[PDB]
Amino acid sequence: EIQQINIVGNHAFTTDELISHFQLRDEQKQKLAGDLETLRSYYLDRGYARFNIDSTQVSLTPDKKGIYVTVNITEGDQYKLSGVEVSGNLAGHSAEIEQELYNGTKVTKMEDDIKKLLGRYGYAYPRVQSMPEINDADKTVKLRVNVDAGNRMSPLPTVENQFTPTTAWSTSVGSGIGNFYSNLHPALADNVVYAADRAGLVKALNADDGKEIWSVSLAEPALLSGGVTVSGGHVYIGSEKAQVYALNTSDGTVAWQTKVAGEALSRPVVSDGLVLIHTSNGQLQALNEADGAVKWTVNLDMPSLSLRGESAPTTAFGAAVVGGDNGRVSAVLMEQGQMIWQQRISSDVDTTPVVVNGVVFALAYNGNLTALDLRSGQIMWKRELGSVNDFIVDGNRIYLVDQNDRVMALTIDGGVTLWTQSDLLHRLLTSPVLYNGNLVVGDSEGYLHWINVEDGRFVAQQKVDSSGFQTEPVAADGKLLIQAKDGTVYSITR
Repeated sequence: EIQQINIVGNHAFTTDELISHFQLRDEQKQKLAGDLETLRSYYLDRGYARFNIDSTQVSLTPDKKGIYVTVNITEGDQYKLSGVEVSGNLAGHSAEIEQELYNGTKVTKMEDDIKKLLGRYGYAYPRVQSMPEINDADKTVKLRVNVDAGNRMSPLPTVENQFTPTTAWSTSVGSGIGNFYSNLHPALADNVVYAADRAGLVKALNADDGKEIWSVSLAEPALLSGGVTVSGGHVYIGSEKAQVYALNTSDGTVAWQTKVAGEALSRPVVSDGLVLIHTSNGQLQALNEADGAVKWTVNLDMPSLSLRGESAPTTAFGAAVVGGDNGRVSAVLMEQGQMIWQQRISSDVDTTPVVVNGVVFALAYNGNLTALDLRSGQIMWKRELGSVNDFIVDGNRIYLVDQNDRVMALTIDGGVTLWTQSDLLHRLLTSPVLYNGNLVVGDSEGYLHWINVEDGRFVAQQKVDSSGFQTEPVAADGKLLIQAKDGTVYSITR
C-alpha cells in the first residue's frame, strides 16, 4: 500500500492530474520507471523540452508499510518548433518521407512512421535518432533527424489510575494530517497555541481558553508536514510542496515564503537567527528569519528506501548536529554548513540528536542508540535499540519509545536499562514527554498513556479522540497538548 505520490517543482500543471495517469496508486520499482516516463512524455508533449527529473525518493512509514513517493522535477520553459530537418541515408525517398508546439510523442510518432515506411521496402532493422536542437535565447526547438537505412497489534492493558486526567478544552483544526505521516504538531509560546491542517489552515489558540484569535488558509492544498515551530514572534511551517512559511504571531500574515530544494518534512529549528530544515532530498538548509533567504545548503546524502522524515537538528554553539539517512550523524558549523565530522551510528535511517552537553545522543531505525563526542564524532557508547521518534533526556536518564512502541528508561552513562514497559507493543505510539513528572504519550487508537518514571507502570490511561495519535505530544508552561489525525487539538489537565 502507498499513501501518497508527490511532485515537487510542478507549476505548469496541478500535481493530482499528472499523477492521475500513473499506474502506481496500486498497493514495484519496475513500474515507477514506467511512470517517470509518463511524467516526461507529458511535459515533452507540451513543448517543455529541457525538462528534468532531478531526484526520485521512495519512502516507507515507520509502521512497516505506507510507501511514500516523491518526484522532484525542475520544470523547463516552453519551446515551439522552429522547423524540421530530415537527414541520413534515406536516401532517394528524401522527398516522400520529409512531406507549432514541440510534441515529444509526435516526434517519436514520426520516428515510427519513418521506421515503418522503410519497413514496407524490406528494411527490417533501420534505426533513427532524432535530437532536438535547442536555443534558449529565443526559446525554439529545431528538430534534426539523422537516419540510417536497413541493409536490405497488542491489546490495551487494564489500569488503576488515580489520577484521572481530563481534557480542559478541544478546538477543531480542519481535517488534520489524517493517515499521512506528518510531523505537524501544536506549539505554544507566551500563551497561544499554533496548530495547522495539512490542507493549509493555520489557527492560533488561547492556551488557557482554547478559542481562536486568528485563522488563515495557506492555499491547491499546502501539504504542511513540518512544524509547528515558534521563535522571535514567527511561526515556521514547512510543507511537502517544498515551501517554508513564516507567519506573524500577531495577525497570522505571511512574513515570508521560501522555495526549498524539496519536501520540508522536518520541524524547523530556530537557533541564532536561522531556520534549519531537512528536506527529503537529503538537504540541510539554513535561511534568515526575517526574509527567509537561503544562506547555505548541504547535501547529507540519502538512500533508496528511507525514513519518513526528517531528522531535525540540535544547535550546540554554532553547530547543527543532524542525523537523517544515510544513517549517520552529521555535525556542521552554522555559517556556512561545512562538514566537520560524520559518524555512522548504524533501513538505517535516523532521528533528532539531543545535546547535553558536549555529548550527542542519536537514535536510528534498527540499531542503534548512540552517545557521541560533539567536537570529534567518537562513539562513547552504544546499544541495539532504535526508533525514528524522539527521546527526551531529563535528568541523568533517557526516556525513549522503541521501534515497537516499547518504553524504556536508560541511564545517561550506559544505556543500561532501568525499566521497560511492553504491553503497548505495536500500538503505534507517539514521542515521549514528561508532564508533572509523569511520562505521557498517545496512540493510534486514541489513548494517552501516563507512565511513571521510577518503575515503568501506568499511573493513568485515558481516551480522548478515536481518530488516533501520531504526532508529538507537546508539554510546556505547565500545559500538555497534543493533536490528533482528525485535526482536533487537545489540552489535558490532571
